[PDB]
Parts: sequence; structure tokens; C-alpha cells
Amino acid sequence: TSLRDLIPKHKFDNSTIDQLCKLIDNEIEPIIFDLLKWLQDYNWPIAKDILPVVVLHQSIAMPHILTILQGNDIMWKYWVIKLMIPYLIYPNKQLVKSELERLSSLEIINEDIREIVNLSKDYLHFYY
Amino acid sequence: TSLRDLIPKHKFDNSTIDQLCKLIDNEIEPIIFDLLKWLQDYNWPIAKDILPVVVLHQSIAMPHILTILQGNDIMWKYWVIKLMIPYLIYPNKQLVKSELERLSSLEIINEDIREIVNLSKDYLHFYY
Repeated sequence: TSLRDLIPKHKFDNSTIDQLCKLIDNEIEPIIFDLLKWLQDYNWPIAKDILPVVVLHQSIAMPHILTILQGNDIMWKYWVIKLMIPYLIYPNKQLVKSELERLSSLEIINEDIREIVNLSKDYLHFYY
Repeated sequence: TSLRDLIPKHKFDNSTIDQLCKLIDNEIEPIIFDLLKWLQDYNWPIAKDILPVVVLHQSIAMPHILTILQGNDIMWKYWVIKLMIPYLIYPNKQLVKSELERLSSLEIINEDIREIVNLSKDYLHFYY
């Protein structure tokens, strides 16, 4: 009772991983965005267990992934892009190409942006 | 046999990818071993599109992933470890831990074995 109870509460909280690993696309969808938030910094221990889960349920995560790419959380999109793009099946890989091209042609005004543009350029040439 | 026609014929054969991307675990299972063969060299262009599909279906591929890790093709297990393990959900990750420990124990006598030991030791420290 309480699907939201399965969302990690902090960056070390792997207490719900075993439960999360049993869900199918339809059951996890209502908290998928919340689980994506634990990829905001892959340096977090919980991010390691969360990544395999969100990738597995990629086909209900795409609208939330786009939301992240359009937003202003540079660190979050850096990890989502770097970590999830190489593992999206073809139709999903296509849904985010626009955003990757847009990121590749951001004006470089700092090192974080340089990271994002360069990553977005590498991944276009590599996976597309 | 219809299903076996969905196996790529060669390293440039992405003609079956759209059909492969629609299948569920139990449909794809009988050819998952043949699909894993396209990770024998990730430099093969079709490998990029096969990887997301075999990871998506990890929970019917584990027996075959064990065979590869226990087998005689060093390059093949190299790509399977390097590419798939970071994206196995927790229970599936645990299933291959013993193989990584075994491989990390190989006496290093050439650079290919060196690659395998370094990779296994790194992944054990990082993901386990």
C-alpha cells in the first residue's frame, strides 16, 4: 500500500530496489519520473541500482526524459543522456534526436555547457 | 524460422530492428543467443542497435550470458561484461557476480586476459 513508498528517500536508500525490480512497465509508470530524479547525480550510490530499472522501463519513461532534456537541470540531462541514450531501443532513440541536436548547438558559455554540447555531438555521430 | 529470419544476416543488417523492437521476452527468447552473437565485436555497426534489445530482454538472456562468460571467446565475454552488467537490474546482476570473481582470478599471460581481469575487478568494485 503506497507506490510512492518505493521512491528512494535519499542518495543511499536502496531499501526499495528489490521491490522496484519486480514491477512491469504499467505498474511503475506513476513513479517513473520520481525514480529518474535519482539519476540527477550518478555519483550517488542509489543511482547505480536505479539506472538499470529506468532503462528497462524506458518505453513509459520517454515523455519524462524529454521534459528533463528541455529543462534547466544541466547535471541531470548530462547523466540521462550519457547513461540512457546508448541503451534505448531504436524507436526510443529516435524520439530524443531533436533534443540532442538542439543541445549540440547551444552557445558554449561555460564548462558544463561544453560538456553537454560535446557529449551531444559525440552521441549523434556514434548512435545516429 | 520466421523468428530466426529476424536475426541480422551481417554486420550492416539493420533490416529486422523494427520487428525486434516490438517483441516481448517470451517471444524473443528462442533467438536471444543468436542476437547476443552480434556483441562479439561492438565495433560492428549492427551491435549498437542489438545491445539495447538484449539488455531490454535480460531476464530471459541470463542463462545464455552465463554460457558466454563461461566459454572460450575472450572478446565476446569482454563486450558482454563491459556493456551489459552496468544495466542488469539487481537480481540479474547478482547472477553473474561469481563469474566476474572467477575471471578476475585468471593468471594474466597476455594483454587480452589483462583486459578481462582489469574489467572484472573494476566492475566488481564499482557495481557490487
